[PDB]
Amino acid sequence: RMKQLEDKIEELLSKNYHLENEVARLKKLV
Amino acid sequence: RMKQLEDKIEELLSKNYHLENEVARLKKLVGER
Repeated sequence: RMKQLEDKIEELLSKNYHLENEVARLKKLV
Repeated sequence: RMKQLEDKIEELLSKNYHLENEVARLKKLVGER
């Protein structure tokens, strides 16, 4: 379960980075 | 250690939702989706 939590942290971190990229992409449009 | 990992998930998930909310607002402004 330790490994599952670790994988989810890595997964969420990647998702957050994507969303941060998206914010930047969307800002640039503006 | 479980507690630490779980706290990290709850932290990142909250950050995720705040970013999603912002992306949603910006998409509307620029008239994306």
